[PDB]
Amino acid sequence: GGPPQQVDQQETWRTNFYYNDVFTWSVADAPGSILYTVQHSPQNNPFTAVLSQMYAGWAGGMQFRFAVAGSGAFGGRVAAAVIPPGIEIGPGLEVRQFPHVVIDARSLEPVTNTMPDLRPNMYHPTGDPGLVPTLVLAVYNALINPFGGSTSAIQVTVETRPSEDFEFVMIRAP
Amino acid sequence: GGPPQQVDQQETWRTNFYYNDVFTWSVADAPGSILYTVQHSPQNNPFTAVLSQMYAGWAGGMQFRFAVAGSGAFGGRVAAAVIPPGIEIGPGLEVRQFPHVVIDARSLEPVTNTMPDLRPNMYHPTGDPGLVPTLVLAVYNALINPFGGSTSAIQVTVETRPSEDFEFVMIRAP
Amino acid sequence: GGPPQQVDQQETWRTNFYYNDVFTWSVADAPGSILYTVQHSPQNNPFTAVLSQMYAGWAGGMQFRFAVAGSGAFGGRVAAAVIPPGIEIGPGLEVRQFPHVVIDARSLEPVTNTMPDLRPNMYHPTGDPGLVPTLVLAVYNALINPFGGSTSAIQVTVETRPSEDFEFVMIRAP
Amino acid sequence: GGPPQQVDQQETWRTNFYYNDVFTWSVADAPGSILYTVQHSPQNNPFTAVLSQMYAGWAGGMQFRFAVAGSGAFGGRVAAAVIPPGIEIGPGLEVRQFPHVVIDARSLEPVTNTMPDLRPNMYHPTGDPGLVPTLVLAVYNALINPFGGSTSAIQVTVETRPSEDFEFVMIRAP
Amino acid sequence: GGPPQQVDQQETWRTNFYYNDVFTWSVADAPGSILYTVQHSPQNNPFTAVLSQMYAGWAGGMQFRFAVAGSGAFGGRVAAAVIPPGIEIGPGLEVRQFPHVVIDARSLEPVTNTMPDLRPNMYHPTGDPGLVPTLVLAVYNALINPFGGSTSAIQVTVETRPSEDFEFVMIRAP
Repeated sequence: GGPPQQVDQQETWRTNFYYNDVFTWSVADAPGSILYTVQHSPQNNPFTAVLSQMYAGWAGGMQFRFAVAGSGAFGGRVAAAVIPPGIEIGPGLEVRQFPHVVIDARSLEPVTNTMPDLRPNMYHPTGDPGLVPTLVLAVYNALINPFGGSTSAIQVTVETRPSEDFEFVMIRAP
Repeated sequence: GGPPQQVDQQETWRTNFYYNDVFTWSVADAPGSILYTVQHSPQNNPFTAVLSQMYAGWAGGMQFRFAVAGSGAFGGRVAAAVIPPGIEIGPGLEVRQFPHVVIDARSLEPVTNTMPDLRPNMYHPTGDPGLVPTLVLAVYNALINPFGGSTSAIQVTVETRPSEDFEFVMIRAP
Repeated sequence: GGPPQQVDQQETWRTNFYYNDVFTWSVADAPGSILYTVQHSPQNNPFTAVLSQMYAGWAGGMQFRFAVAGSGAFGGRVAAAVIPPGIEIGPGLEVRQFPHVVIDARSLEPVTNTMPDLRPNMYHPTGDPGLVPTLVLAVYNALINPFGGSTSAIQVTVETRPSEDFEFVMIRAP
Repeated sequence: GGPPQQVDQQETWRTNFYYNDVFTWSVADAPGSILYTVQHSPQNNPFTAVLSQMYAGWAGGMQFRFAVAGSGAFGGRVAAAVIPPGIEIGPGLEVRQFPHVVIDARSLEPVTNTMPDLRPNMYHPTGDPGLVPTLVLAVYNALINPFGGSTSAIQVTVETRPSEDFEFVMIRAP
Repeated sequence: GGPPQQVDQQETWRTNFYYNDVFTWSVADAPGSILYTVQHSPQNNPFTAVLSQMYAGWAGGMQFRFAVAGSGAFGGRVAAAVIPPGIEIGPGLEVRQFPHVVIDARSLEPVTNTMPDLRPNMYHPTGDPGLVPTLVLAVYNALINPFGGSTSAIQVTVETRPSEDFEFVMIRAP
């Protein structure tokens, strides 16, 4: 591999969180189900996406932040774990024994989970990255609404940020 | 330009927040809509407004503070970003990839956003300021009321303050 | 004037808050109305009242503390400002551009506002104090109850305390 | 009272003289008469006037400068004294035994008289200032024109400036 | 912008005053009228004019000197202020509250007024300078001739000099 090419962190991007995706959390979800399966790719942050268009190859982790738009009178948690590569993702993947964080439905402050680059190589090529970690937001205790009515489908907004070790390795035609 | 003319910060004004405007947040708002579009002008703080009557020309940023008058059983967030000048403001302006802050509906403490003076020049003339930043309070996750009733139109009060770099440059007839 | 005569602060009184008055906050209040207009007098703390019976003349500020007995599912704020003497108090007194504090309806911790002695003289005589500041608790965003029912008239309890600069000047017949 | 709120003198205003009033000096004036009776108020300098609109209460003196638009072939002087408050102003007020300055009719350079804040209190309220000094420009030796003709009514222009101790004490609605 | 290109002041030009314009002062002028409205341009000093032919772009102020050719038996003053750009120049422009200097009709020594470069940019282009200050010589107390006769139209000669901060930025075809 080559030298790092996104050094000098203080550059707005990689120091601030930007929107990645939004997923809905339902009351009728079974408490072991899987929502928001995402893969370690540079197509999560848009500035990271356009510099991955610029560069050939990337390395380093990505910092994920979850903001829940739910009322204070809600219950149930979400479990977020960084699944190792090589482990099959699907039904029966029990998430709660991985190193995980707990995200409340009535959480005022956003919960941040660091997703490192668990890779056998130095870098992931842009055309074919190879073995990459997977971030899984499995439910930990289902949503409970003690009211009854139309409000049963609150949603969580995922915010993303490159970490301190994220950097591109080789430049190419943008 | 000339020297700064509102040095020695500790002067009550510019160290305390004062009311600027109030806007309403509705349940039926689409979650990408725009509320409270404001422009970087000295006609936001009243003491700043009367010294802009006193002086000719101004420079430096302004500190914005938002206080949400909503119940603890509300959901949904607000996104506040400082839009650069030169960028058109309207429908389709996607705010969530700008450097932004997240304001909860059930936030106990007020959320403060610093709006810097992004200017090509040294100062903005009072008659014609030129290129100025724009503060946009776009919605991030719509309001959800799990009750049903007359309460669907809570409102947010904007408080304003000159920053540490705000200062007037030239004096004129007040 | 004479020397200070309530030095050595650590004396229980002036270091602890004691009850002064209680006022009600209604849902149907207009959001610019005025509740709890109080005047800078020693007849706010009872120990201060009986030493004002003891002494002739007083100086120094008073520390005001507000405890709101409201539910966590309430909205709306209260604005507390120390109005300067010489300024007329009534309808149309816009409070939000004075140096103020914001008190939530669902505030867990009491909000404390320091009310200084803004006086032209050294001391205020007990018989006629002269120009004194006025503490005004104007509403900032009206009360919103998303339930509907009998609960619309929550109340706030004012607690008072002499400040660090409060002291009596001359002794007389108690 | 409160802290000073117009510290850091070097601010153009209070370091430069600005026009206040103009009064005429006639040949036929009796040599003990009184022209230009002014009172110690912030409505003498316009920047001081608009910050007195901004603030509530003021303290400190004001620096007065007189520029006489008279020929070099004129005679007679003007006497400028700062009359203490409590002293009645009218006919019979003999000015020449107060601490005074002498202003010539043919004076090339402007004559500056410092008018201090002779006050019993800490500050003067904006609505009612109380006891204030009075600047009286009494004549010392009447105008003599050795020519004879239409030129007998030369005029003096008063210029004003806040002094080093002038400062506002409390802020209010501008 | 580029580096300064008229450094090393001691070069005769910019250290000595040279003639710019001459204007007449009449007895029948109203005492608020405007004479000699000039604009901040390099076409005021002739050496500055030919190096502005040499160079492309300029910055820095200009030092203005006024020599009045009037008798010692004349009265009335002239007021010279540097009007900020953005302020409209015409009838009703009250000059006496700008930072100004007072020029006597019988002044032996010339009165010098420094006219700084109040600009939003780094430099003024030669083809289009943009926002520039304006020097206005408004009358302060009208001319009075106590004689009566043909002498009522004395004139003032303006002398100009580049200041210490005046310098050109970019060279072009002279």
